[PDB]
Amino acid sequence: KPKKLRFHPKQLYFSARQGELQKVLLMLVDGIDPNFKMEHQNKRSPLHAAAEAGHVDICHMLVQAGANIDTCSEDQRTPLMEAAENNHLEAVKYLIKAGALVDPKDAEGSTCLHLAAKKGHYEVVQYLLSNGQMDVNCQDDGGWTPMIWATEYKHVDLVKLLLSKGSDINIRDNEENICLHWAAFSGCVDIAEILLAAKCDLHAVNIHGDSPLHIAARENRYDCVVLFLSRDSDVTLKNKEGETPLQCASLNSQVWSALQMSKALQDS
Repeated sequence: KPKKLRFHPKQLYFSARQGELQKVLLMLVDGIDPNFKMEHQNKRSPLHAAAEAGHVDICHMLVQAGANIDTCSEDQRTPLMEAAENNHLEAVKYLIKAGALVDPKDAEGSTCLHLAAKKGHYEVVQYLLSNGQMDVNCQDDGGWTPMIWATEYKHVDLVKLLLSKGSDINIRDNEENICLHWAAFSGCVDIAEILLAAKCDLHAVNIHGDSPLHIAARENRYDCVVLFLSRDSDVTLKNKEGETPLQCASLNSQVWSALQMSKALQDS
């Protein structure tokens, strides 16, 4: 039973993280369980660290040793999600081609597609939609789609990629917002333009009665406000509290100056 060269269980996780291929090889040969879970470190397996860092050589060695490709951390994350969120395409490709499940959702109901969309990783999203049977309109616990996340973080070519692969411009979230309300929130005039060309309703309202113009004025997104005014968005429409988009704007601001002008000019 006594071994001259002894390893600590935690050493396999950190060596997978650092991409020390020869150290992982030696530990796996010494019969260290590749399916170990880090107790005081969000119950993650070394396959999570190897995937998070993008080490395809290490990832493969762990799977060949017998690691579970679909292991979950405390926050119900899979290594496929860790590689997708940290933009490691060849690790994403390795895990999908090994048999990693694309379908799992984390604690927030996010899939690897949501997590790569959120961060603007075009390359990963492109692979997940092409060499994957992944739902373009999957919704998380807020009822948000990968497009909504991509829109909010202003990832224009990513929104365009999802649009071209069947993303529905009319999906409603749990607060009754469509993607256009999030383009108005983020202040993305490029995305807001693309959605309007796709003949999106400029007067769609959420659970608060807010039109994209209410949201753009509140978030002080002048460029969006101007786009919506040029598309003849209603300056009079009152939300649920009874406020017009002008009543949502910041006092003595560029948005305020434009909205107070539009109101006086439409009067007659």
